[PDB]
Amino acid sequence: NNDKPDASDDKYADYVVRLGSEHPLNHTQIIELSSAVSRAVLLSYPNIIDRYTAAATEYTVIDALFHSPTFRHIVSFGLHNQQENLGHIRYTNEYEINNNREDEFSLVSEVSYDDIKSSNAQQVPLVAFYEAREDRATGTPIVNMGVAPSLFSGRYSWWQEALIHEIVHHVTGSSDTHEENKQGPTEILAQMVAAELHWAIPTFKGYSDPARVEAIQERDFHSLLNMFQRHGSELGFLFTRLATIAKGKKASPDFGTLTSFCSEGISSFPKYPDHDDDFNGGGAFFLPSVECTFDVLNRIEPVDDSIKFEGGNLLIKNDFKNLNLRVAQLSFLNAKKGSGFYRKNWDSWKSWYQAYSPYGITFNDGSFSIGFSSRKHINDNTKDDNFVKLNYAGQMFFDKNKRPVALVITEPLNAGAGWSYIYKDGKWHYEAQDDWDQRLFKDSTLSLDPHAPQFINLEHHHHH
Ligand code: NI
Ligand SMILES: [Zn+2]
Repeated sequence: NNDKPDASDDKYADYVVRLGSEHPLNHTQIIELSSAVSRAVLLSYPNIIDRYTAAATEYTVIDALFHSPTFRHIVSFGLHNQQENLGHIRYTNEYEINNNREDEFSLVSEVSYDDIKSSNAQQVPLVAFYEAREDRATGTPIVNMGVAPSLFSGRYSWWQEALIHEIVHHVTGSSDTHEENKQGPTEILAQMVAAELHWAIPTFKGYSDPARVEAIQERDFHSLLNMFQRHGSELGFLFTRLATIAKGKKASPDFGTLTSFCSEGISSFPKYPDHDDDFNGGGAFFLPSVECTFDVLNRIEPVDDSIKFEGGNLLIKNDFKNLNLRVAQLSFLNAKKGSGFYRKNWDSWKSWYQAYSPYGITFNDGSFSIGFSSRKHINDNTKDDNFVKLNYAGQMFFDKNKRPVALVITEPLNAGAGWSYIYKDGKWHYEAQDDWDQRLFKDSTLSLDPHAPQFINLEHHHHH
């Protein structure tokens, strides 16, 4: 069974989960996607109204990525089925004059606070249209939405579901339905993710139930008011930022004029999603002893132009920790800074295996090897690599696509006899019997992680 149902058919939700499950996202892919989302949200700061909505957007998407199997099926579907990539989507908080109040207001900059304060959800002068749209100039996917509500307002988890909804429209291409008592495939998909993440949301007859529409007007009206409450001392600076973004313009990328978030503290601010004991990653606006920060680029700072995911972005500092590549980064950056790479005559890294100024070795198929030392390449910021806890001259192999393959270690005896670890799913795996090349890479030269980061040793590889 595989008829592609129409984008508006409820059975299209089943079509997305059934095809997205065919290609499960490995650990390397979840780590790539989480780092791509963090970057997309950061690059969206000029269009987000405040640090609160910016943090709510990022942690909502990362929480779903980590703890919602259906969200992973949805995101996987898009990659394999010519829809949008989760990291490609940018976010806007574009407000506009309510159509029923446009006889008095001709600019967003005219509406005062008391015009919103002394109003109701149906006649509020400012409205934001939740929409999965495209920037007509560049063709980039955008998600438009209103500001995030107060954490314990009782509305926040529905705002969360509402954001996942608009993303579902991009990564699955599904549509919504007008029909009575029908939720539609996008709303079905979003509600599954919300159910898995324990997000409490209200239920209605269908997507176009008038009761549903009135409740959304209420949620978005209260979120705008909760947001104003958040900025009681900088209302002038907040309204100017709102008006700038409202006219499709880029406002401060670092929220410069807004400072009142520090006084409010972490306590009432969105929390980073829960993660494994072996996870390196944290919040954006507050840093351990907690103390708020004004540097925003530093967490998504790319390490080197040569270390990137294929067809993706350059690996950020956390990417190396989460993928067990800190020893690999140190030894690669070492040869690439020292004596460079020297081309020896062996067909591949496998053929080589079978028969100060740190150097590197390039093979005939493009693959390469790097030097490993217990003294210089076993450190405190290299210690956490899982091959270290598991169980010294080594030569770590990288395939023709510059991806990590294996790490072969030896001690000063039995010159020979040593230890071997293999790279699979963002981790190193101890393979005791040293014949693993015939029993693992049987008739192949490539790494066991086809999603692992690329360590482009020589600049010309960027062309092939
Ligand atoms: Ni794209
Ligand atoms: Zn929709």
